[PDB]
Amino acid sequence: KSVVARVAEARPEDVGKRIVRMDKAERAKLGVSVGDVVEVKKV
Amino acid sequence: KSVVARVAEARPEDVGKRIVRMDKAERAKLGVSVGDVVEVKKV
Repeated sequence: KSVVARVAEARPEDVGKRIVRMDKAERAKLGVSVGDVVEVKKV
Repeated sequence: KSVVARVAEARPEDVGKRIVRMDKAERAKLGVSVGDVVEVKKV
């Protein structure tokens, strides 16, 4: 499965880090673990 | 276009919120604004 989510601004500490933060329930839905590579696209 | 990134844990204020935090570089490359809906797919 893939997951839909709403765009929020990154906290300033995370600037330029090439990450997406997602909580454990959304990671489980996507079947990802921390550090996995995801792809993000406009709907 | 696509933003490819590494999954990281949700910040504690964001647990449950169904959001994906994205810095201005990423949001610009996607062409999305805060509150816009995106799809996250595992690679």
